[PDB]
Amino acid sequence: NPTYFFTFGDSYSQTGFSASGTQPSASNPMGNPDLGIGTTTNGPNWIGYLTTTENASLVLSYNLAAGGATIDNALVPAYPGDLASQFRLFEDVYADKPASAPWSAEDAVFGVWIGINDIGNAYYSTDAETYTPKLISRLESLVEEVYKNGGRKFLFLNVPPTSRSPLFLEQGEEVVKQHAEYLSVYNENLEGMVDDFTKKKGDVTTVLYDSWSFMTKILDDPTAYGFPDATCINDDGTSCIWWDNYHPGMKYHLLQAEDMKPKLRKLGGW
Repeated sequence: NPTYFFTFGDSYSQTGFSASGTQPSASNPMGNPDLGIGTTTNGPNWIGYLTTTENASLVLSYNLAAGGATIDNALVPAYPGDLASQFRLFEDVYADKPASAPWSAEDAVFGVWIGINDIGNAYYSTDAETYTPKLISRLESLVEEVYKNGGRKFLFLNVPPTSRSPLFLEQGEEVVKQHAEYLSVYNENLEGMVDDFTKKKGDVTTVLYDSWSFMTKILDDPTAYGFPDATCINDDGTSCIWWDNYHPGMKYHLLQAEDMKPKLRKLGGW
């Protein structure tokens, strides 16, 4: 009895899944590509680990996340495959519960990890207090589309401290600071929206996962987690926190998936 795990996000979540590629099944839960391909980690990412390593029952992953994504190109633009476009792909292919993915309220989980690129692109040019509500409102309206299709179980990850990635560290401490302060307001507004949605609907199961505090713990004490420091890069994905200057590696993603597992019990697959 599968859990249908539909995910939406950016390069922290991408796996290169195609809606026309091999589709998820019990024998092949990711569908396509093979587990550990198509990521920014050198191996599985958090979704691959939640689906195949940390799962308590059968999870089928339909991963619509796309590199570089922002929430909506009408707000902060970047790449064609924004979050809005990912929801449209869901609308086009899976929303009507095809025989390939015959989901229902009781067994579908919709996971969203977005905001890294909205913040990365807008932190110096917009006012967080007035602008981040616009971003969060658009996220909420996309979530409402899935609610209208019958979705009831939702997972939201807050934005991790990309302020402390090598890419940002190299821009100077005051840029790190400006980015981090803007990010904190976005994350607060995200939490507010998730709480408000949960209460207003009354028939949903939600999880807000605080990836920010988890990654910050590791950055603050890297050797406690088997990393030599909080700044080194290694494309093996395991010697350093960072796989490249802006993305954490497979070891980090596994530690995050393990941290998430108990928090996801209420969603049915863990």
